Amino acid sequence: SYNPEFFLYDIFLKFCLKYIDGEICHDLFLLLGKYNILPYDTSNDSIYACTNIKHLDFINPFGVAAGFDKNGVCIDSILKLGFSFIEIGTITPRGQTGNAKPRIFRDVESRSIINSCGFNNMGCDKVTENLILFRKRQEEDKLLSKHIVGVSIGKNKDTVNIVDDLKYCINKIGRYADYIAINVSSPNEAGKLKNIILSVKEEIDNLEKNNIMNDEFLWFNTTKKKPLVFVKLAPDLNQEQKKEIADVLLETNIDGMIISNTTTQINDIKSFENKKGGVSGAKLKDISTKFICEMYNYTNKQIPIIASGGIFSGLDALEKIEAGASVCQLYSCLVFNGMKSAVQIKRELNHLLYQRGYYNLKEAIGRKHS
Ligand SMILES: Cc1cc2nc3c(=O)[nH]c(=O)nc-3n(C[C@H](O)[C@H](O)[C@H](O)COP(=O)(O)O)c2cc1C
Ligand SMILES: Cc1cc(Nc2ccc3ccccc3c2)[n+]2[nH]c[nH+]c2n1
Ligand SMILES: CCCCCCCCCCCC[N+](C)(C)[O-]
Ligand SMILES: O=C(O)c1cc(=O)[nH]c(=O)[nH]1
Repeated sequence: SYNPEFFLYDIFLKFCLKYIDGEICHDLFLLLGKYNILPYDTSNDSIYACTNIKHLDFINPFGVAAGFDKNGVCIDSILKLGFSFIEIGTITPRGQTGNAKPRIFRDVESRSIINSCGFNNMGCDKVTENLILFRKRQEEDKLLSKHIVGVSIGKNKDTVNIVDDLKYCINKIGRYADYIAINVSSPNEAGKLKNIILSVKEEIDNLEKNNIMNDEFLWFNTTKKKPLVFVKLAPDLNQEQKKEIADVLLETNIDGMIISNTTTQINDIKSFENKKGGVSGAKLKDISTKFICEMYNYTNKQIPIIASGGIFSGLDALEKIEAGASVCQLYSCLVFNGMKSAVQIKRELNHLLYQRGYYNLKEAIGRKHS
C-alpha cells in the first residue's frame, strides 16, 4: 500500500496473473530476483515470534516451501522479501526436464494451484554450485546473516536405488545445507522409509566422521552444524499408514516433519477438472491442518512440525501453530499475494498473537490439543 516498491510490484503481479502463463510468471519473477530488483523487507522481526526446531533457530516463523526455487537461482532475493528460510529443490542427482508444459495452472477464485512439474531440476552438481555461490554472497550480505537454507532431495525417476540417490545428494550439497528434507512424497513399505531415513542420517554423520576440518570449515552453512534431517509427507494417506509412519519417525529419531505436500483428493475445482497433478493453496488448508493434528498426536508431541500449506494470513498461520506446527512455509501465497506476502503475514500473526493473549509464538504451539 504505502510502500511504493511493493505496491508497484503487486500491480505488476496482478497483470501477470491475469494475462501470463504461471510457470512463465514464476520464471520472470525468479529472473527479477536474480538481478536484484525485487523489494527488501529491512524491518526487525518481533522477538516474540522467533521459533526453533531443535538447535535450528528461525528469526521469524515464515519460510518458502520446496519447488519454488528448485535450482537455487534466486535464494538471496526471495529470503530478503522477509522470510527466515527457504527450502530449495526438490533436487535429484542428475538433472530432469520434468513433464510436458504447461504443467502449472492457477484457480484465482479458490486461490489454488495444480501442478505436474515432475521434478524438473538442473541436477545436484549444478544446484550445489548455485548454493555454494549463495553461501559466499551470504558472507558479504548483511540482510542474509542468520537466514536458513534447507535442501529438498529426491530420487531420479528411474533410479536403481532410492538410498544411493539420496547419498549422492548429501555427499555433494550436505556441507552447504542447514537441513535436508527427504521428499519421497510427491505426485508426478514403512521399513523402506526407516532405511531411507537411517541411510540419510548416516551419510551426514559420515561427512562429519571423515572430513579432517573443524566444523567452522566443514559446514559452510548458517548453523555451522551438520544439517538436520526432515521428511516431507503427502496428505493422501489412510489412518493406518499415518500411524505406521509415526512409528518410523519416532524410531529413527527424525529431526522434524514437513506436513504436507500437495493433494490429489480435491475434486471440486471447476477449472481443474481436465487437469492432473497435486493441488496447493486454500483448498489444501483444512486437509493439511487436520494432518498436522493427527501426526502431532501419533508422534506423542515428540517430533517438530513444519507446516505447509494453504497458508495466506496471520490467522491461517496461527491455526497451523495451534495444531502443532513450530514454523510455516508459504508457496501459493506468493503466487496470489505477491512480494508483500511475508511482511503482511508476519504483521498479521504478531497482532493476532497479542489479541489472543499469547506472550510469544512458542506458547501457541500445539495449544489446540486441550
Ligand atoms: C509448482 C509447484 C511445485 C512444487 N514442487 C515441489 C517440490 O519440488 N518438492 C516439494 O517437496 N514440494 C513441492 N511443491 C509443494 C509445495 O512445497 C507445498 O508443499 C504445497 O504447494 C503446499 O503449500 P501451499 O498451499 O502454500 O502452496 C510444489 C508446489 C507447486 C505449486
Ligand atoms: C503471477 C505468478 C507468480 C508466480 N510465482 C512467483 C511469485 C512470486 C515470486 C516472488 C519472488 C521470486 C519468484 C516468484 C515467483 N507463479 N507461480 C505459478 N504461477 C505464478 N503466477
Ligand atoms: C572456544 C574456541 C573453540 C575451539 C576451536 C576448535 C573447533 C572444534 C570444532 C570442530 C570439530 C571437529 N570435529 C571433532 C568435529 O571433527
Ligand atoms: O516437481 C513436482 O512435480 C512436485 C513435487 C512435489 O513434491 N510436490 C508437487 O506438488 N509437485
